[PDB]
Amino acid sequence: TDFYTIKDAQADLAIAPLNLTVLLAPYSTTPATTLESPTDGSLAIPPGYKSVGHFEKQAGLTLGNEFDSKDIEAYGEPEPIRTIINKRTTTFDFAMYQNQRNVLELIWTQDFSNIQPSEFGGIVLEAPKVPKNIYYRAILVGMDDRNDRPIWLYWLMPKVKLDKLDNQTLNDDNVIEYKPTLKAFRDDVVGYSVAQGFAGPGWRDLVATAGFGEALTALTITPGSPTVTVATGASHTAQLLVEGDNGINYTPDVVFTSSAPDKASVSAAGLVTGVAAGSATITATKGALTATATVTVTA
Amino acid sequence: TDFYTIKDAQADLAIAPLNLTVLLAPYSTTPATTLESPTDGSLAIPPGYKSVGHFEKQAGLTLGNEFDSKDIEAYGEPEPIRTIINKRTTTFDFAMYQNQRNVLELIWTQDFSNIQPSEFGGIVLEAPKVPKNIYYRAILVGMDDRNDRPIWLYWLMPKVKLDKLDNQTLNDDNVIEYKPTLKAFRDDVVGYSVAQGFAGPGWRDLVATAGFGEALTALTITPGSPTVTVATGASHTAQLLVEGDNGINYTPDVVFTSSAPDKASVSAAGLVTGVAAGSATITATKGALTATATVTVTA
Amino acid sequence: TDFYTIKDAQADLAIAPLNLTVLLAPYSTTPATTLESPTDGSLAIPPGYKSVGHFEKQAGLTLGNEFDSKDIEAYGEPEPIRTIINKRTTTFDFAMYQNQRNVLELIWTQDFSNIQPSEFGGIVLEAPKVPKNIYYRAILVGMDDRNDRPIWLYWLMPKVKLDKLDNQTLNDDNVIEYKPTLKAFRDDVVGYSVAQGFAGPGWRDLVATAGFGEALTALTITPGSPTVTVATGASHTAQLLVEGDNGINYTPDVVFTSSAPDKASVSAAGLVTGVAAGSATITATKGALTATATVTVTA
Amino acid sequence: TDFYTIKDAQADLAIAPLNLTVLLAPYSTTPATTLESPTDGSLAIPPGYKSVGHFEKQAGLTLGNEFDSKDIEAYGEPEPIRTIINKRTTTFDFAMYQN
Repeated sequence: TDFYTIKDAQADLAIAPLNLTVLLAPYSTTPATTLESPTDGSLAIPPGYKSVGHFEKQAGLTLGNEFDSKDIEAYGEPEPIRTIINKRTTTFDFAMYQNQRNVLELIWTQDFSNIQPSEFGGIVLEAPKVPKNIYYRAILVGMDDRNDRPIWLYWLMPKVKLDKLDNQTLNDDNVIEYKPTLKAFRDDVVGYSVAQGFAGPGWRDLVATAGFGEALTALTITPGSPTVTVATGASHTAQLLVEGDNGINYTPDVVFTSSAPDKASVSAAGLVTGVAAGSATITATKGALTATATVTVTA
Repeated sequence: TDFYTIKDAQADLAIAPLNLTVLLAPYSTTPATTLESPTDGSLAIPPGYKSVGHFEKQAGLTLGNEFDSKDIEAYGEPEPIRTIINKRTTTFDFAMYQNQRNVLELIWTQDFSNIQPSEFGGIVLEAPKVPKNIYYRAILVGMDDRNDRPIWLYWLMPKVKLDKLDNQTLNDDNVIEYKPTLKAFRDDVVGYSVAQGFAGPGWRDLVATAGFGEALTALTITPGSPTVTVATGASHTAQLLVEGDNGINYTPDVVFTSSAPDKASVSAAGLVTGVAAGSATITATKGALTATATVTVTA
Repeated sequence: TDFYTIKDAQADLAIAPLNLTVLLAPYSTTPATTLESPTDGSLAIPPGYKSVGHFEKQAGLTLGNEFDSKDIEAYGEPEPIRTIINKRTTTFDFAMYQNQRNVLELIWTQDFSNIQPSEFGGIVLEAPKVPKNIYYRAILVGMDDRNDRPIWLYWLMPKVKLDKLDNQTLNDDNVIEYKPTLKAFRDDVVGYSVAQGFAGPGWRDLVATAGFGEALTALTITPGSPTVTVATGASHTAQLLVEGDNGINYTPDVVFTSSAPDKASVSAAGLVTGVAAGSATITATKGALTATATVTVTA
Repeated sequence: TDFYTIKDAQADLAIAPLNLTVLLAPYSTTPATTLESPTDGSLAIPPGYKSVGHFEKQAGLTLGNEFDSKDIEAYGEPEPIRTIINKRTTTFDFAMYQN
């Protein structure tokens, strides 16, 4: 065995967040559990999460993790017999550009929902008497677009608080930047402080390679031998679902073909409509893996 | 024999009270004899023991022990011929944060059960003209969570009394702390002043190593070969019970398998349900030890 | 039952005296029974109590409690058979900045009410040839401001006397501080030496959880179904009253709505004003609980 | 009213010390009160002040001001109730050439 086989390097698993956005929601909003829609796996932001818009490219977004642990030392032991990690402090910071309501609320620790614009649109936002402890739910979601198969990777922080505010420098040749450092706290209802997740059509290809689940070996068409009506109606169409050995829906990834197009009409998605009564064979093929089903059309 | 073998140090026997809570009950309550539930060994607190809530981390909780002894000295004997130890005084102190009824009753040596809030919820707690002699029942129970197998170690004090009250300091940036020093007395009906106890799955793992009882050398299935009915009914399900030689129930620790899943269905809890008639072998494996039972299912 | 449920820790019951003030009144003043105004529950200080002003933050205010007890010991009993607690001495000390009349009177144990300033406003305060035994009535009231719902917690001492005076240091970079230690005695008329009390909307929120009285389970509209006249007059307006099962007035906490605004107009205070004749339904909602009343307006 | 009228910027009021000199005098000399001659407003150095001559251009002449103050904090007040500024120390440094 040579060195390269042992190394087993997969350049595809390296994910570059080509686009990124941060969505903040008030603490009353139900925290998000996953960003994948149950319908078709598309990106689905839960209601109440509103983005903070553009932020500075050069600084980007910085995530920091810090451990605070106490080690128990016994006599004669060079290394501790037991170490106690109290917490894992997670923070993240960025540099927003936009002077919208939520950004100013975040930086001023105040609720400006009651602020009403004056007769000419002018507003005045007063800093509170003492800073308030306001908690938000944060979704940091980024898209890596490769071969038109995006990978959406996101950080879910169900409870964050404004921990630090950097210095604000005003220049005549630059826009105003707000640079807060937000600390993520533990949330009891969901049981985690920060969660990292992946989703998207691009990630579905790399699920097996990354080591989550089992490698795809066989393809199976879940609807077996369906009967479709020639006449128009609610039961005139039947939707096919293709699955794998590891339990992942591979329908968007497979290619649908019909042996007899007139008897049954199949699309790329997998819908089956029986134009003419008879027997047809619908085959879903992805790579070298093939699944076949038979459709009977009765008028 | 090298030095390490002689030392025979077990780093798993070091228990750190990662979480700690103090529960106080009125003297009329029946004192707790153990915090282990006889049903399944889980942490069960007798009714009437109400917790005091949060308390200061930095101060922590301090246990103190003192001995009062008199030495009988004889002529020509450099050391005493007999030592009469009159009493072992046990005390403990901590700094509570919460301003609830039991805490204020404890610090004020008064019963506030008759205090009713005013029309708008306000209350006034008048200190008694003379401090009262009030006794409580105390439980100091702490959880050490290691690899999701908690160890609950507790101190039971069937008769405690407020002995001292530290100076209280009001600061504009610090919460109000009540710091009582409670002295444990002897309770005649139960027979002790303080009792230290251990419980939990982690202690069940470490009970044999710690030197209490004998080590676990073999397993035994007490139900042996039971009978189970296919038809639904009260006797349709039979619960197994794995026991150790040292008399400790090791059912949660062992792993249950069934030779023929159709004949007899067994779960992690060990319950046998006869889906189909036939003879099956139930195997409970823990570590390198194995127990076997035969279950026959009759239709 | 897991450990957290047994602990049952309420972080909202921790009260931090964000602001604090000490009010001293001459012994002839009627002692304060409570700081809660019976009219609306707001903070109401009885007349004659004049505040001492600012005092040092770093030193803060220190409250100390001491017990004077004697133990009766019998033959063969390691612990005392009876403890006779003679008294509970309470003291409190702080460091005032302001050179008011009352502060200097307190530190000098003299009555300066007859001191008249000279032609240009100068005064001279001669210490008495022998210190006097002067008693005051003291209120130590602090406010914790959380989400604009203050909690006022106070200590009432109906009879205090200057017990100690710390060393006074003069520095060119420090104001002059008077640091007295006042001991609270027993007032025969009210029957106590120190009384701790709580009030405010925040306490009304937390009074049920703290264990005083019973919890709020249902609401009630005590006025029931009132009548209001369209014509202007004394009886034209009728004030509603929302009450809880535990006997606490929850009118500020509930939200008032009117089914038909024209028939009956109700504000946040709950006052029903009959603009137009007709039947309207007034709904008071608090959390998940709701109370309903019917108001009929006759022209 | 537009922004530039409100700003009211006067470029002439910006003074650049094109030439500089430092004159030291012994403590017995009567201190100067003003450098304007009463006769015609010309620059008039009082007697006893002798210049130190050339000094380094790149280093320039650095003036520094430092306040030392103590703030009195009361209970419940986030901001001090009184600030006692003890002193405003002034220093200046330069790199002389002449021996």
